[PDB]
Amino acid sequence: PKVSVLITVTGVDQPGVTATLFEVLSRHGVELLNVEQVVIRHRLTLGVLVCCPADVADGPALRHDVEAAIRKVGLDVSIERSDVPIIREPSTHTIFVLGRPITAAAFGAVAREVAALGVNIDLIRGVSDYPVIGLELRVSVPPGADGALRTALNRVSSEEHVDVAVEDYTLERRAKRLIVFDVDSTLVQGEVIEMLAAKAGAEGQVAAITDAAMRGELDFAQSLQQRVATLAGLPATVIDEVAGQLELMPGARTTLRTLRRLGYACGVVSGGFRRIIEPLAEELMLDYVAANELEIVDGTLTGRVVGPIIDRAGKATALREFAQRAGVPMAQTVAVGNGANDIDMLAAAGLGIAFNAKPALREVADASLSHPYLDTVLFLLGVTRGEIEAADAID
Amino acid sequence: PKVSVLITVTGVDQPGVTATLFEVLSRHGVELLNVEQVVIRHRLTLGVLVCCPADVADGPALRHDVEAAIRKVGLDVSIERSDVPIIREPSTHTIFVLGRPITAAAFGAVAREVAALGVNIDLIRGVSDYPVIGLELRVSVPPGADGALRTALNRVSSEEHVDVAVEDYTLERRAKRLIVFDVDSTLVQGEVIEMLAAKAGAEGQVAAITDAAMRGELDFAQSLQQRVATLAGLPATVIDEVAGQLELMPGARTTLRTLRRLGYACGVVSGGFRRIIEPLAEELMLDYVAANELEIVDGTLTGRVVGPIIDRAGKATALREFAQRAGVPMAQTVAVGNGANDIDMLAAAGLGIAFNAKPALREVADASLSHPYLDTVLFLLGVTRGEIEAADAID
Ligand SMILES: [Mg+2]
Ligand SMILES: [Mg+2]
Repeated sequence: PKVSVLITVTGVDQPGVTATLFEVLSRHGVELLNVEQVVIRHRLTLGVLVCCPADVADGPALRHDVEAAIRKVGLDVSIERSDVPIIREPSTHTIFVLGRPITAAAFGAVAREVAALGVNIDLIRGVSDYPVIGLELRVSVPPGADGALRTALNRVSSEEHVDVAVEDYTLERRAKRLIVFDVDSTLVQGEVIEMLAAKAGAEGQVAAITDAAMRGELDFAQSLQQRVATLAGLPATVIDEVAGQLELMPGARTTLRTLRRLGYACGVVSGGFRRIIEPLAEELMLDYVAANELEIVDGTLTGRVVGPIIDRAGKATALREFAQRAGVPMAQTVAVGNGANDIDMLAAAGLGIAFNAKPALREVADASLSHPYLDTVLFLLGVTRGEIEAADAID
Repeated sequence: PKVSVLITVTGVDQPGVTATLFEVLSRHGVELLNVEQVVIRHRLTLGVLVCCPADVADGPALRHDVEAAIRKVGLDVSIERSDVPIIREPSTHTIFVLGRPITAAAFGAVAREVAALGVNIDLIRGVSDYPVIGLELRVSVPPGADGALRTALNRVSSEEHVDVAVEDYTLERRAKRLIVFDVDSTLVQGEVIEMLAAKAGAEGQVAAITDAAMRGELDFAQSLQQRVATLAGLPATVIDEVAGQLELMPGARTTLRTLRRLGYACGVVSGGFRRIIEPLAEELMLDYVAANELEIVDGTLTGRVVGPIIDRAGKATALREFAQRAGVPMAQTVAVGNGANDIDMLAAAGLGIAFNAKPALREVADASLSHPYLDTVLFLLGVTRGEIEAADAID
């Protein structure tokens, strides 16, 4: 076959259209170069790029056979000489838009910012209807423009009340294989240290300092010392008590379970306390835990921690350690956190996700999530709600 | 917003259409439930499912605003009350069709067999234009019909001279993370044992037995013994000589390199010889080697191997060992081989790929590849040629 022909079928979807076209094409010397077919809301598009004999293409028979067969059953067809890209290039990036709701104005603002920077939209699809509306756009970004893109979509995100994430869509960068979660107000509801403090009747003081520290207004280590000192004199039994009171973030189990299906190494990195966390890590079958450790004398807390202290730099160090042991390059790691002491860890990771985060963190994170559902992380990792439900139904 | 409306835009693709529609929708109380957009060969389809106030939907203004805006620039739009699936379900399987060429008759036969078994085609796209034409169909298979489907497509594949593979498209099953290759006539061109035999002037005898063994006509262990005996009296220097003569299969480096990008554990399992293979495994930075071992006395081959012998069952055992060490469940493993002694290994693996294989193997493999390009394996693993070239250009 010495000449290229492009055949494009559109119209209202009907069964048997696909088979019919290639059966027709088989009466002409047709060999296939590319086929693309989708149906959206009962609208068929079928594009077929072929090679056929010059003799066949320069004759009305191929045309008449195709036009007759397709028009008969009620669709439209176009036929033209090509001689035209065979296969489209991969998208460079993907954009996730999550919201509850996603207004038309929000999405319209995303599409406008995209167009402004010369970014072509290659595909749009929904990735979730629950617990949040989620939409994916795969895009092609002009080289060097993707900084400008992230800045623009960040402005759009704050103004229009949706989450917007722009991620690299290349082969390696999207083979993410390792994830770490902060514990307090990320994997687990609330702040453990405040739960401990309440037992000393110091919930007020400690909560104040915690929120100061999580906004980046206080050095993490000094804030840890001031807060843990509050616990001086509590019996160590308080540790088990609080451990048994802990509630997982909504969507946490689904998140971990789905990540296990995908072969992720999973771990936690916390400035909190190991005796409280390790019990839970075991229950969640995690692969790695880094945390601080309470000092205990004669079955009583002293109000100090045992060095060395996992601080902001310590969390990045822990992630790096974990990924080295697991044999996972940093570019294929994910970190999820909510607070300013997570800043270094999020920056070290391939993908840093700020989850219901203080401004300090959301300001430097690759992506931010604002809804109280930890499983929206999965959407950022290329999973759809449909795929989660299917896998869970298969059990 | 208390009522659902579906808006469907089709026609010749133009810039700014997407932004325009949602800007229009924003003048009505519209919140988004699902957006699907593709462009194929300059044909746009944009389907938008929304919720809006009952008051707005029961009035001509929304309609007129949308119809005017879209028809003006030269596309078509439909608007209708929904009240309709929000997000489509995931496909159950994916079908790969590879050929050189892929005739219209071949693909037509695939589409017909698919339709016959009540299988719906959800998507078609090209995955490669080189070294082979490759097409992907994502499908939804009626429960219990996928055995019948594989049988039908196997008949089609032999008759029409294309490779056809049907794979499960679920979340876990497609997070493949570990792969093993047979060496001889899979990763490496030709048969090492025949190269060794030629040094003894026994290439003829050994080749005969090798091809008998690879077709499953001979017990592998006895055939190994008869063939290695042929080497009795060769100096062990022959091992290095043959090791330096080895040529990788076309596409081997691309295959391994791409699998490394994706975070695969990679290994080889062979009935061949460790002193010949380990040198190469090191060069290819593989994670695991299992092989047999030549007996050497006083720097001379004795013509025997040192037990235990990696036989047909041994290869499955090796794969299982490798996956256990790597922490990879069998369902997420891949095995590639060409011969009958690979039968147990292919059956144990999540995905068993027969590569230019003897009938005995191709008969029980999940998928078969008939072209002399090892990188066509990558297509079966969900990678496109475009993505390989992009990653390689990024270096
Ligand atoms: Mg926290
Ligand atoms: Mg072999």
